[PDB]
Amino acid sequence: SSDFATPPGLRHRQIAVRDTTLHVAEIGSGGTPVLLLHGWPEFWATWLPLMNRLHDQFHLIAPDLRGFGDSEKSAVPRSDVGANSHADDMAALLGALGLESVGVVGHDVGAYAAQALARRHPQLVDRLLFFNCPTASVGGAWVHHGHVNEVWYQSFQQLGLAEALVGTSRETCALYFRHFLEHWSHRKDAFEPAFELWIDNFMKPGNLRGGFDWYRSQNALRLAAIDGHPTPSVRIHQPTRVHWGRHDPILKSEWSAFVPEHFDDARISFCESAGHFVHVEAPDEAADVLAEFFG
Amino acid sequence: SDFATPPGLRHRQIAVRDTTLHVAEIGSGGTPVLLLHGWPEFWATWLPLMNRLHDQFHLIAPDLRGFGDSEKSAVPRSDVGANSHADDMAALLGALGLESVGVVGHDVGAYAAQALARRHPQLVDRLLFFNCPTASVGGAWVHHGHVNEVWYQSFQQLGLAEALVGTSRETCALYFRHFLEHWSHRKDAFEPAFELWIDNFMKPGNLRGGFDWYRSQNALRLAAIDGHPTPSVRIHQPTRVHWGRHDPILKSEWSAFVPEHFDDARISFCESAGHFVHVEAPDEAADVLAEFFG
Repeated sequence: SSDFATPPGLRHRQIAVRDTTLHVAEIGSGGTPVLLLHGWPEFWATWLPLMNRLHDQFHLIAPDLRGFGDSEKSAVPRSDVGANSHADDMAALLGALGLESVGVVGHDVGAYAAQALARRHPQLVDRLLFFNCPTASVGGAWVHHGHVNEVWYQSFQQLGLAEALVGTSRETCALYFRHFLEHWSHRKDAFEPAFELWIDNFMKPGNLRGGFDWYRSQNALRLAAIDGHPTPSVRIHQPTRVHWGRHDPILKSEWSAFVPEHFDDARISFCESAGHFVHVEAPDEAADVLAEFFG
Repeated sequence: SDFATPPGLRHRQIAVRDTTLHVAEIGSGGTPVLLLHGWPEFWATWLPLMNRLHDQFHLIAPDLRGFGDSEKSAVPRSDVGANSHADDMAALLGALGLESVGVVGHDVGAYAAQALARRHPQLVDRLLFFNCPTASVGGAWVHHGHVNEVWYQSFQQLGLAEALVGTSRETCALYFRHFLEHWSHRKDAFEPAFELWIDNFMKPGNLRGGFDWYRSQNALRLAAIDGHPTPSVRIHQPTRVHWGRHDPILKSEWSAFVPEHFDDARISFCESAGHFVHVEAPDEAADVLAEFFG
């Protein structure tokens, strides 16, 4: 069956959390749960390929981050929904579900959120799996060695022009999101079975603005890091696995070299066949790395 | 308006190298001055200065290859850079029978004028720039917050840019209004020509043709950003630089890099202009041009 099929027994809740409402998908039961954190341009359904493979082995919890999927959006553009906000939202969600500790899977935005959860609410996090693991140490590597050509969207998406132009029609929305799903993948047809599900998601009122809010919230921090003034922080102590997509064109696999600087106990490996979306492009291998690390 | 048709304005399609250029001309004798537009422009960006200078100079205002009413290629290209524009202008000066000319440029036109001054120095008597980007800008393209200004240079290289901006007249208007307002200090300076500007960028090929510049210049830009530009010989011709003080994309502080690249440069600033000195402050721009070339 499809990597994007939905097994019976998937459950959806709207959970009141902090001063917002989050959509949370859950499947499975028994054992320490695994909290899966999506990126941009994604939502909880990014986890369907791994949920199809693992739901009989783990209780999987896949929220829409604030401002994504079917979670609540703010009426107006915001600059205060950064990694610490998402972390605090995840700590409150675990508290709403009666859970004292979980495994945490992160990539992209979800990797920033997972790092901030591990520092700010260390007791809630048993261990960490990252499918890419950007750190404060990246710095000038965001804009040097050709990388300036990959980062244009981070600035563009802070403009009024971005919501106006990308939001013109379903067709403009499809052109924009197809570019990221194709160019950021090594396996370019990886998202084809759920492509129209992604476009339906980014046509939902607020989902352009809510995702672009991440880029507004990170802008000051990214600019400081680019100019060699990174945000100081303590190493993450929890056992960590990094399984980086070797062909990731936006979060370069070479940035794995910065992981030991920020983690006491990180094991680093590469998915040789994936770009940015290891959990969609190489789900069998991704499921095996998850099952092994969380065993 | 500053965009009225000046007396003496003539239009030709001229065969140069492997292409055909639209060339607007005023006069045939006295001091010739070649005007080189930028992105997102075409020959008509020169109408304000032509309306002030039509009795004083032989003005030559081409559409560069892939702009305005000049020929476009059918598919996206990356070989239409500064050197290609310079060699086209060298061949256009031969077709008009002009042994040597003053040259005016900004933005794309500035890079093309530099490349013409270097590659065919016998054809260039003197140079006026309304902004004068050099390989020395280097890391200043992306440091100190400047990365937020240059997103368009990378976006415009993707097939996505042509498909999205080209969706409709409304998407085209929205995109080009962003640049004309955000890059300007005098925010209304293009309003009289706005409908004609959108007509231009709705012409088949004019999105792709202008976007080819960004594909063609990317390798040089990436080398400059990492502090490894190709060294070049200094430009020996007398040079005038009149840079818009408020230019948010080509920072006026980058005037600091001019003396490294030019033997003889007179550098001043237009206090009331952003990126488009020749449109936002045309009385002042025409006075600087007339004094330098007169």
